[PDB]
Formats: sequence, C-alpha cells, structure tokens
Amino acid sequence: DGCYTWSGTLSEGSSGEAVRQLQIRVAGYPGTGAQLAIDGQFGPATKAAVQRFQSAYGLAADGIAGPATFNKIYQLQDDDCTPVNFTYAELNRCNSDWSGGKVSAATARANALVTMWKLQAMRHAMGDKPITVNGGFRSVTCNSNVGGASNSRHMYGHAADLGAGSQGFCALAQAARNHGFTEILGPGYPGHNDHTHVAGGDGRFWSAPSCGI
Ligand SMILES: [Zn+2]
Repeated sequence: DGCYTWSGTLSEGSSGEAVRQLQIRVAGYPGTGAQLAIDGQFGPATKAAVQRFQSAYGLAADGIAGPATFNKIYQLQDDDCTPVNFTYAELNRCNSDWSGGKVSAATARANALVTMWKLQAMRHAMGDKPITVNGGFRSVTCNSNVGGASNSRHMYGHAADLGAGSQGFCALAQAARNHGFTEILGPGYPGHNDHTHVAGGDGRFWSAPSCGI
C-alpha cells in the first residue's frame, strides 16, 4: 500500500486532495474535445469523467467513486503513482532531475503525471497494445538541441511524442481527441510526419492534415 489510499466514497459536492487525486486518475476521460480541470472540486464534469472510467473497465457506471472504483485504480497504479504502463524515465529522455524547463521540476513532473494517466486511458481504449513514447520533458537546452519552438509545451511537462507502434501515427492522433490532449500535431503538419505530438495545457490547437484533422 503506497502511492495514495482513498478513505471513503466521493460524489458531487466533495472537495479536497482526495478529489484532486481522483481527477488526475480520470483526466483521460473528459469527453471529446474537452479537458478536466484539476481543482479538487467534485462537480458535474468530474462525475461524467468517473462514469466514463467505470464504463471503460466494465464497472457499474453511476459516477460515484466508491471502493470498486478505487480497487480498479489500485490495479492501474504503480508504487510511484504512475500508471502501470508508463514511467517517469520513459517520459524524460532529456535529463534525470526534470530541471531546465519553463516551470519548476515539481510542476514539470506533476504536469507529466497527468499526461501519463491520459496515455493509460488511451492505451486501453486502443486495445491494450503498447504505446511507444519517444520523448516527453525537454529542458531549455534539450529543446534547442532539437530546434524545438520557443513556446513548446515539452518544456512544461505537458507533452509526449509518440512513435507509430502497431497503431500508426494517424490512429494515435485521432484517438487523442478523446483523451484531454488540447494540442495534437501529426502527419501533414510541418515537421510532424515521423511522430504524433500530444500535449495537455490551456488552448486547443489540433492539426494532422494527413490524418483528416
Ligand atoms: Zn512534440
């Protein structure tokens, strides 16, 4: 028993860290073209996300976070709080301290953590096949070494660059639309034919012309 343990049921009207932690876990279920706010307040958007999560794993979908809902999260949660199929190291091929960015190392890792939970949801929705992560966090040095953009969300811990795997670039960019990625760049967008870029953060910008987006 390590990362986090929920003490009791959560429903609309609840507020606190327990709510903030659950929002992270279900951040991959905000509805198409939406983003869940991680504010610690259990409102209607939070109930909807929970319902979607419950449905995705064949639990009773009532939108109430009870003990069965927590037992499923416990099955997807690693010691360090990351989901079972993604790790911090896989999300940072830059350095080992998450320093260098446009925000704190702790803010960078927390932003990363949400991205991991969104990827976990997407991994299951796509059929439980491995999703290849090619890059994630980039300090300012790392970003320049790549010739990245000055504004790049990579330096915030919000983005991940995905390789084709058995899904293909387009399948990944299309599904990303359902999992809280406000920024998606892929095939047909300049410098994005050899990977699919997904990122969280404010402001929606979707472009992958070769994929129909
Ligand atoms: Zn990228």
